[PDB]
Amino acid sequence: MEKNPPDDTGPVHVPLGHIVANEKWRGSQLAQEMQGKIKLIFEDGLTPDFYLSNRCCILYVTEADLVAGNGYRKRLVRVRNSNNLKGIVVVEKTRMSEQYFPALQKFTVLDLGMVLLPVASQMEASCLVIQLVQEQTKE
Repeated sequence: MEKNPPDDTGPVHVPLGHIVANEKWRGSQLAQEMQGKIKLIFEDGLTPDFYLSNRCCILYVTEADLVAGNGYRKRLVRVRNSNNLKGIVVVEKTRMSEQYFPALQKFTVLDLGMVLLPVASQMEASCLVIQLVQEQTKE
C-alpha cells in the first residue's frame, strides 16, 4: 500500500461533462478559457461552435452576421433539418444589431424557434456558456 494510485492513463469517463470545439473554431482565445475550469475537445468535421451534448449545440453570432441575414440562415437550416436538436444561438450586439436584431430575432424564432441569448462581448459567452456547463456537471 506504500505505492501510489494510477494517473488516469485512459479515463473512459469523458462522456460525463465535456465540451466539443470545431477544429476551426479552435483558433479562438475563448476556447482557451474553457480549459481554465472545464475540459475541451477538438473535433474535425463539425460545423457548430461548441457541442454540449448529442442534441444540444451552441453557435456564436455577431452584429456582423446580422448585416448579412441572407446566407447565414442556410447554415442554421442544416441544423433544423437534422432531428430534434435544441441548441442555443448567441448573438453579439454591436451597432446594426439592437437596431435590426429584433426584426431577425422575430423570424428566427418562428423559423427555428430555437434559443437566442444575446451578450455583448466574447467573454460574456465564454462566461455564459461555462457558467452553464458548470451547472450541468453537478449531480
